[PDB]
Amino acid sequence: CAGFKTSLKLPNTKVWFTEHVPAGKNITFPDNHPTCTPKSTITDVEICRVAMFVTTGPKSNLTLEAWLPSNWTGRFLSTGNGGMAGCIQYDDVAYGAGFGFATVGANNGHNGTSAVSMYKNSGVVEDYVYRSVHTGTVLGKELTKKFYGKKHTKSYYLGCSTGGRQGWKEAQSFPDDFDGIVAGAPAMRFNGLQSRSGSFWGITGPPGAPTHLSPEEWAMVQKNVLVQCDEPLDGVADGILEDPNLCQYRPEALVCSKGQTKNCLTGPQIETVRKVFGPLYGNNGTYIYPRIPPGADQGFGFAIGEQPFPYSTEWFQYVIWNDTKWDPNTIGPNDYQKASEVNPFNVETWEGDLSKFRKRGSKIIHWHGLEDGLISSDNSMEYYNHVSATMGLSNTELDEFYRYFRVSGCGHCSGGIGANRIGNNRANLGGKEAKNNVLLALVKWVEEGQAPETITGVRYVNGATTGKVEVERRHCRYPYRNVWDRKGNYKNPDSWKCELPLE
Ligand SMILES: *[C@@H]1O[C@H](CO)[C@@H](O[C@@H]2O[C@H](CO)[C@@H](O[C@@H]3O[C@H](CO[C@H]4O[C@H](CO[C@H]5O[C@H](CO)[C@@H](O)[C@H](O)[C@@H]5O[C@H]5O[C@H](CO)[C@@H](O)[C@H](O)[C@@H]5O)[C@@H](O)[C@H](O[C@H]5O[C@H](CO)[C@@H](O)[C@H](O)[C@@H]5O)[C@@H]4O)[C@@H](O)[C@H](O[C@H]4O[C@H](CO)[C@@H](O)[C@H](O)[C@@H]4O[C@H]4O[C@H](CO)[C@@H](O)[C@H](O)[C@@H]4O[C@H]4O[C@H](CO)[C@@H](O)[C@H](O)[C@@H]4O)[C@@H]3O)[C@H](O)[C@H]2NC(C)=O)[C@H](O)[C@H]1NC(C)=O
Ligand SMILES: *[C@@H]1O[C@H](CO)[C@@H](O[C@@H]2O[C@H](CO)[C@@H](O[C@@H]3O[C@H](CO[C@H]4O[C@H](CO[C@H]5O[C@H](CO)[C@@H](O)[C@H](O)[C@@H]5O[C@H]5O[C@H](CO)[C@@H](O)[C@H](O)[C@@H]5O)[C@@H](O)[C@H](O)[C@@H]4O)[C@@H](O)[C@H](O)[C@@H]3O)[C@H](O)[C@H]2NC(C)=O)[C@H](O)[C@H]1NC(C)=O
Ligand SMILES: *[C@@H]1O[C@H](CO)[C@@H](O)[C@H](O)[C@H]1NC(C)=O
Ligand SMILES: O=C(O)/C=C/c1ccc(O)cc1
Ligand SMILES: [Ca+2]
Repeated sequence: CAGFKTSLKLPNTKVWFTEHVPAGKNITFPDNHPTCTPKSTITDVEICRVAMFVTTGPKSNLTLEAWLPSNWTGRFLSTGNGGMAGCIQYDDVAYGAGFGFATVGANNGHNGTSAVSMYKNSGVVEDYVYRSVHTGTVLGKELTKKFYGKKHTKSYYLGCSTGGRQGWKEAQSFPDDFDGIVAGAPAMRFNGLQSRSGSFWGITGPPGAPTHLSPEEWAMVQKNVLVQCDEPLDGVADGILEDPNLCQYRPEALVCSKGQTKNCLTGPQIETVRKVFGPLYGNNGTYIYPRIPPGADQGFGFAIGEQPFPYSTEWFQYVIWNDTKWDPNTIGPNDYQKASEVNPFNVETWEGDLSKFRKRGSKIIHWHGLEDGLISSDNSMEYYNHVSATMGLSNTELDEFYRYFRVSGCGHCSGGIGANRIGNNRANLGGKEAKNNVLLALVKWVEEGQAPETITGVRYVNGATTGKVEVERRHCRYPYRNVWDRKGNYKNPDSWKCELPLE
């Protein structure tokens, strides 16, 4: 480990340091960009921490780390990124190491949560779109070989949001990198997601505009969504929409009457909720991106709040229009069209043809929280249906290599009020068996050939990190719907059945 510092020679790579770290230690990241998170993480197992610098071109480069466990299963795991960052997901790297995966993570080609480094620098864009995760996986596999004296057995990827788009970019365009992929809440159709996310500030206008809803007005809308769409459509008043596809919300239920001004929506605010819970279309009637589903309150206030959305604003300024003065206030169809046409390095990540991934025997667990208000879960079932149409494969054919799990009462990669903890990361960690942990479910599918039918999530007593299970639920693979039996305790998973009517 100490000596690896000098023996490890990787192409275009400077090894800064190596570091023995024992089980238990609060590893600290004093050189992490100020905007990056977290500032430390616990390793539950003993590792060699390898910190590299990798040159991807004349003015582009990664920071890559490998955390290599003393007790190695033979497995390699890549992690991925978040937002427009910029930041190694150290908690995911620790998560991986903790299960005996030799785990890598890179910073996606720049430091920090801003995409300003992308401006007039397509190599930094290229590392963001595909080249950081890919390159990290190649060198990851190389150095894993050189440290242990043999080749990894199976290659895995784990990522969420931006990291979920990165997982799909791998299945779509780098199919040999990974034998197994968990892709969470993926930021795929990425230009459409930036257009969708940017569009909300144009729809609402600023604070005090007639069209604008305060945070308290949005929470009033969400309460009225549960009145219309919760118990009436799934039979269980848990504040969780088990299948938002059945919910078409009517904001006119809240219309202000003669001289009512409080606890109600005006005409312009009703138009705003209809647009936010509606699809985005553009020039010549071209479809851009689905609605935010009703009930999806988790992370809702990031793009739909009191100021313009940073991720979309920087994309349009730095990457699409190359104009630091582009104004998020006047976003419109010409923007959505230009982003689709520029589409750097095919960051759209909307390829339907998974031939090569399927054929080599690779498996992908796709999943999305139904309570996610930052990345619409509707975009994920549109991708599944796109794959089915493009490849000419029914859901039962796709079941062989690609399953997509709709997790009710789960937010953006974690949180939410349901049985959300499916084991995609530490924050969303539940149990540690294949049936209730998506990373072990991926290992079991790749290694044993036992595909997940359902993925189990749990909520602990009082929404705590651990303890007695209060709610457990077997989340359904699309296009199955979770159906309550109308008799059993709704908190008992045995009270529910994943259903797909064929007659
Ligand atoms: C700010 O600075 C920036 C940095 O310099 C600068 O960015 C550069 O901007 C230019 C544009 O100005 C970029 O060039 C374009 O790149 C696009 C992306 O190409 C990547 O991805 C596509 C895959 O994406 C499409 O397909 C997938 C499905 O597979 C979908 O999921 C996607 O949504 C997407 O589809 C939309 O667009 C398609 C067209 O490609 C449509 O057909 C489709 O229906 C969807 O609407 C890959 O295919 C690309 O791979 C190819 O190229 C790489 C090399 O780059 C190869 O290695 C690889 O082998 C492939 O050959 C790539 O990965 C391209 O889509 C885009 O292509 C069009 O324009 C060029 C001409 O310049 C044509 O040759 C090409 O045929 C495409 O033409 C169609 O669309 C245009 C409008 O975009 C029409 O004008 C034209 O008529 C044509 O349309 C008609 O025919 C179509 C079928 O042929 C039909 O489908 C249509 O309906 C229509 O009839 C173009 O190359 C460049 O990448 C940027 N560079 C960087 C580094 O970012 C930026 O401009 C600056 N900003 C400014 C100045 O404001
Ligand atoms: C994006 O963000 C990432 C991080 O997230 C940035 O990566 C960080 O990048 C910087 C480069 O800008 C890296 O810093 C380099 O690290 C090298 C290793 O540093 C370590 O060792 C240093 C030297 O240590 C010895 O010598 C000092 C005094 O010089 C003694 O005090 C000390 O006790 C050590 O003594 C030992 O060795 C000497 C011989 O050298 C013997 O004489 C002794 O007997 C004894 O054996 C030390 O200064 C430091 O604390 C570290 O331990 C270093 O060589 C080089 O100078 C430089 O500082 C970070 O490693 C890197 N971090 C990570 C995790 O990647 C990235 O740059 C940023 N990117 C962009 C583009 O902005
Ligand atoms: C890494 O790329 C960034 C962005 O262009 C640049 O500022 C930096 O100088 C590059 N690093 C090296 C050592 O070439
Ligand atoms: O990774 C995340 O948590 C979010 C990603 C994201 C990227 C662009 C958007 O417009 C919205 C969300
Ligand atoms: Ca319900």
